[PDB]
Order: sequence, then structure tokens, then C-alpha cells
Amino acid sequence: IIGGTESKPHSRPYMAYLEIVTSNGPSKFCGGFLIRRNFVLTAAHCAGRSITVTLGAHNITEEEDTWQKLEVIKQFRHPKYNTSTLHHDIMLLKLKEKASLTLAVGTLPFPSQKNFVPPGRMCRVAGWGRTGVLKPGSDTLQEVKLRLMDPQACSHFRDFDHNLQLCVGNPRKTKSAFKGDSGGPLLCAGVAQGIVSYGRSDAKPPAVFTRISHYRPWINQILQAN
Ligand SMILES: COCCn1c(C(=O)O)c(Cc2cccc3ccccc23)c2ccccc21
Ligand SMILES: [Zn+2]
Repeated sequence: IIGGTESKPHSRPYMAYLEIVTSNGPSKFCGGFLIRRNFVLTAAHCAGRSITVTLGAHNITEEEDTWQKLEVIKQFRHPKYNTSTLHHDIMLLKLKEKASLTLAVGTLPFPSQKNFVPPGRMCRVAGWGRTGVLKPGSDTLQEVKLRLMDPQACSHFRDFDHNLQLCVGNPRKTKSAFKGDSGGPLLCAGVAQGIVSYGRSDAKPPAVFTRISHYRPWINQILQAN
């Protein structure tokens, strides 16, 4: 998160810190969010050979009783996820066991309504991602309030599509999700509407988020079947 504030500890109890293993490089990290006691939603580009989820974290360097380190038993990457266009950048993670509900750990279920969110409003995104182009990932959960932009603001992302994705962050500000915030939720009035997907290497906003409303059928399909 660039240009944000430190989250009040445990104030976003659905946040998941993902450590992603690949066969041919060191660990990579993403965010995500707990939508059922045994399911975390995140970005498809966060897939790997195996994933661990840490729930209940604030400072991810300091173990505490709120932590739940949970094994992922299966990754459900969107079947149409495209590494060229980056369309359909969404994935569900099934946890081996259901998480414990605590003050620090809880689900964020979707409301019944899946209305298309138009441009104009402010939403908030949280993550442990980098705090600048040349800055490592934050030890502490950070968050930032960003403007939903009209889709034309994201035209320079030539594979952006307004139906599929939200355009997030006023270009006049530095405030932005960034690398390592991948897979984290964008909440608009307390409701998850986006998932951090991608942006510019130089961190100039806006960035592109998966538009959750579009994937609500797929999400439901996976959850009901598993
Ligand atoms: C998990 O990393 C694999 C490589 N990778 C990364 C990454 O962090 O390098 C991202 C995320 C990303 C990259 C560039 C700029 C961004 C600005 C805002 C938010 C996210 C951004 C990403 C997206 C799709 C596919 C592969 C990707
Ligand atoms: Zn704590």
C-alpha cells in the first residue's frame, strides 16, 4: 500500500496473508480475504505449487496468539484466467480445516445483492504490500482510501475491461494498492467489490482490480460444490 495508514490492529479480521511456494524461486506473498471459515478469496496470479494462509495478523513479523497458520488443500484458479490479458484474475483457496472465529479472525460473506458498482465513490483497500517502488513489503497491515475512477482512466491498460474490472485510484495522488497487495479486497461501504490485480511497475495510479460482481456466479459455484 502506497500513501496509506497503518490499520488498527485486527480491525479487518477477514484479511489473509498468503505465502506462496514455487518450485524454482523463493516464497512470494499476496493478500486475500476469508469469505467462509474454510475459503479465502484472492487473485489467480497468486497461485503456486502450495500456499499457506496466516489469519489474525497485524505485524506479520511478530507471532501472536491471534495468528492462525492454515494449510491450503486445494487452489481453485478461475478456469479462464489469462496470463496475457490478465482477465479473470480470481482464485479461491480451500483451507484444510475451518478457521477458528475470534475477535481477530472472522469471515466477510458477500451480501445477497451483486449490483454493478459504477465510478465515483471512495473505497478502501488493505495489504502488507510494498509501500513504494523501491520499498519492501510492510511488516504491518496498511490501508488506503481510493477513488473509483471512470473506465477511461484505465484505458492505457490495453487489456482493461470495464465489465470485468474496476479502475481504482485518482492519478493526481500517489495513493495506491501495489505489489504484494495482490489478492486483497477493495471494500466499498464495508462490502468487498474488488480484488487487487495489477497496475504500473512505477506505481502511478490508477490500478486494476477484479470486479467481484462479475464473478459472483463462479464464486457461488465453487463454494456450493466444495
Ligand atoms: C505474485 O507476483 C507475480 C508477478 N506479478 C505481480 C507482482 O507483484 O510482481 C503482480 C502485481 C502487480 C504488478 C505490477 C504492478 C502492480 C500495481 C498494483 C498492484 C499490483 C501490481 C501481478 C499481476 C498479474 C500477474 C503477475 C503479477
Ligand atoms: Zn494482536
